[PDB]
Amino acid sequence: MATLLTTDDLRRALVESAGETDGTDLSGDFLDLRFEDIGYDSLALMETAARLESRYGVSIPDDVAGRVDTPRELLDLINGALAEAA
Repeated sequence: MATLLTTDDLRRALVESAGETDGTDLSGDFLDLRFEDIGYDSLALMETAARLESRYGVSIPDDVAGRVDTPRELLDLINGALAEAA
């Protein structure tokens, strides 16, 4: 199958932008925790997304990235992107 990001991959990028260079661990069901509820700013969200984007080869526009209220959506986007990438 296409190599999709796991929740560990997602979480790693997530944690590091979440605060002061690794700020919020998100060890638990972070997909069910909305960014607003985890003290997340969408700038950190952009920073997180762009890292994954540039590292694995996906494209998530500003309007779309700053519109993924839940982390499962970010991985959903990357799922649809990476699985359809060769």
